[PDB]
Amino acid sequence: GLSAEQIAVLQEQGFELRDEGWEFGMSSKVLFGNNLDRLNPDSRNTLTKIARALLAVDIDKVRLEGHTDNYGDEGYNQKLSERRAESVAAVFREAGMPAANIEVRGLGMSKPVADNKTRAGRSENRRVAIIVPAE
Amino acid sequence: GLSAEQIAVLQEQGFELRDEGWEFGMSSKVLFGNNLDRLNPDSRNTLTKIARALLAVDIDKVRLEGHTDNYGDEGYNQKLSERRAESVAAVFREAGMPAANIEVRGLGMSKPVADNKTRAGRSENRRVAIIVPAE
Repeated sequence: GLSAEQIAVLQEQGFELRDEGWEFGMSSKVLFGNNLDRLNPDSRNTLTKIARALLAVDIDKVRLEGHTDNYGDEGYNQKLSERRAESVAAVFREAGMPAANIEVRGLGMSKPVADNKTRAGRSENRRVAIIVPAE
Repeated sequence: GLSAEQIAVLQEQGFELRDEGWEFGMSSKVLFGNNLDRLNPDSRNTLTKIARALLAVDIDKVRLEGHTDNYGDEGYNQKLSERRAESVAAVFREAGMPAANIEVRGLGMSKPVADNKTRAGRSENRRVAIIVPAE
């Protein structure tokens, strides 16, 4: 049961509603640049800001999901996606979100959002979803 | 898109976000009893309240979609399902939603949410759905 005031904050922070709840997806290019799992300093501050905004209205559970394109080793992409999700998780922990309320998954190339047949598609598949689970 | 106060009312009213938008399904047995497209008075009562709740927060455009199971003449089931969706549009007009803002479709047997092999599945397929369009 999310209040209208909580929904307002999620909307202002850029979340959109999906099957699993309120989701804010950011591409890996925005989040990490040419880094591996170290966030761009700017992206990290941005994420700390989102985290504090949710917590201010007692939104204090998040699920963090990492994705890669299909290009490359499945196993490597899998670990990378997970480490990338964990980088975002750590920002939410330091921002004051309980470790038990934070869930981190690496989904590798399993859950595309765009077509791996094009270089532009693949780029969109490399991403981390911030989800606030709600039914 | 919809506001936080609107989303909250939809959720309260039992609507769920689906791929075509916010959807609230009602079984044809509850709506029509043994009638054809005549609503039974209790269901009329129930529908007026939903309309008013939506109307109270400027949700004044809906799509109403009637469905049947796969039993019987397909041509007849289309017509029955459209007529049933129309009975619901009339309640919504009378509650004050502009006629031009109501979209009626009879989908007959073509959009099942369950399996028609069993009586249980067939009864769930027999429904009218209220849709508030969305992103």
